[PDB]
Amino acid sequence: HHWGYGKHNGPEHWHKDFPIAKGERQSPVDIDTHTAKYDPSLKPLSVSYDQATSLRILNLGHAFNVEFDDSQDKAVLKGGPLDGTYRLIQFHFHWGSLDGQGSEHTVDKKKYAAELHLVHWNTKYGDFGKAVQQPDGLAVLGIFLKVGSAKPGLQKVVDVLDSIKTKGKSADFTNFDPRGLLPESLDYWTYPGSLTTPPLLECVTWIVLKEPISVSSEQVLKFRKLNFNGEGEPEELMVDNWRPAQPLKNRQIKASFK
Ligand SMILES: [Zn+2]
Repeated sequence: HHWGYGKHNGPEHWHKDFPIAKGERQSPVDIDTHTAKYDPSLKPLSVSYDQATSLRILNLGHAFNVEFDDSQDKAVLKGGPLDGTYRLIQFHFHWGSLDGQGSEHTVDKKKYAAELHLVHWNTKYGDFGKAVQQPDGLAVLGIFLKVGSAKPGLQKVVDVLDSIKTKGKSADFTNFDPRGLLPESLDYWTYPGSLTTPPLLECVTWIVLKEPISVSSEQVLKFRKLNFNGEGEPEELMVDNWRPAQPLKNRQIKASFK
């Protein structure tokens, strides 16, 4: 028995095991485009993924991760509202059971079909485990997915999902270039947030891109065939693994564009 996205262990139940769920800087949040403030001080994002080394793709039960080698500054994120170098460690998605829902962040209450999260940690802290204990430990790039034209760079991920259908399954996933998942523009909003899953730690500096990237209905359909359960257990489709928007409270969302 543990947390999940069901009716008896869903987001509304998390606070019982993780009190920080009712914290002051929880994520996700609704981005009100007319309240976000343009900040001329914000610098352009610097994404250097040319030397990225993907290693494996694993079904964690609540989502699947595509892990990268973070033993050196191979794939890093710099600039923007960040101070220092952040290394990419893994990326994952959250999606819905229908095309009208699935994203965690919303824009003027608009929900997208899915949301991609590219997780990076601040190298000044040594390792990921130490970074999550700091207020500026992580820097997560969020990208919205809308249903429309297929995204070529995502097909490689889609085709291997059959091999990691159930919880605990993993597969080698080398030579995947994350640059194929980025939109044309890097304009973004940013705000201080948390992880969206337990342990819900408030160590994130969120960088949500304005431009969504289009994927086909066929591609998203395959995400919906994954299982929350482990092999040999009752089947429960991995869908709607998103947390609803939380109170913004004492925070301001800044935009890199006007
Ligand atoms: Zn996420």
